[PDB]
Amino acid sequence: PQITLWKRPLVTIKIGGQLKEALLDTGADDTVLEEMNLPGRWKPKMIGGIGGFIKVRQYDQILIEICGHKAIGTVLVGPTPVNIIGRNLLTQIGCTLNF
Amino acid sequence: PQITLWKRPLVTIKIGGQLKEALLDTGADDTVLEEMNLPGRWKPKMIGGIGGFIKVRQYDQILIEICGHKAIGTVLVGPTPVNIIGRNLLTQIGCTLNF
Ligand SMILES: CCC(CC)CN(C[C@@H](O)[C@H](Cc1ccccc1)NC(=O)O[C@H]1CO[C@H]2OCC[C@H]21)S(=O)(=O)c1ccc([C@H](C)O)cc1
Repeated sequence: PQITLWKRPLVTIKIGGQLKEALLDTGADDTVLEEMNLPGRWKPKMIGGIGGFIKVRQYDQILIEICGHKAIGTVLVGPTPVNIIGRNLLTQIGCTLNF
Repeated sequence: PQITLWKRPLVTIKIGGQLKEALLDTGADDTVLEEMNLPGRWKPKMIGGIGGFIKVRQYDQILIEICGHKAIGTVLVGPTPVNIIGRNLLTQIGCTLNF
């Protein structure tokens, strides 16, 4: 679809078999989700945001569906204030900005 | 133009008579700029993201030009690591997400 920006660009995602709400975030390199259980192995990693750096769990090659578009990529799990879909997955679903 | 998301969506802006590079950030409600000594009234604010909060100064009715498109609105100024164009100004320049 075409998504205007007068409201937050929230979408329903499917991951680990559960539905969630997440923000399409072109200012995020990476996809970061609030604390949750995910199957598979993970490695500890750090990521930085506007306020500093946090510890996250890095899950690689995770299946995630975003508005019915499929992506398979890295999902970071940790104390983000909001579930965000970053460019690593936005590129997989063909997302561009246009003006 | 059409901006793909393989790399950060960085564009040149003009604000307070200065040129800067900034992120077109659909994940930001409002616009946050690197510390700069703008004239006029302001009010202090705290804004939060990954890693916590930073203190900013909120200026209202600021003119920013984004890739030749003029916009005027609220800008927050403080120690952000990157200039961030948020939805308050992205709407004004006709910017949409498309996939
Ligand atoms: C989860 C945060 C979202 C949702 C609440 C909001 N943020 C925008 C988001 O796009 C940031 C933009 C950013 C910040 C620092 C360095 C680079 C890019 N990206 C980001 O944290 O991405 C992480 C993930 O991937 C990694 O790449 C980049 C850094 C890593 S914000 O900046 O905190 C913010 C908060 C309040 C306002 C006003 C008050 O509305 C305006 C902007």
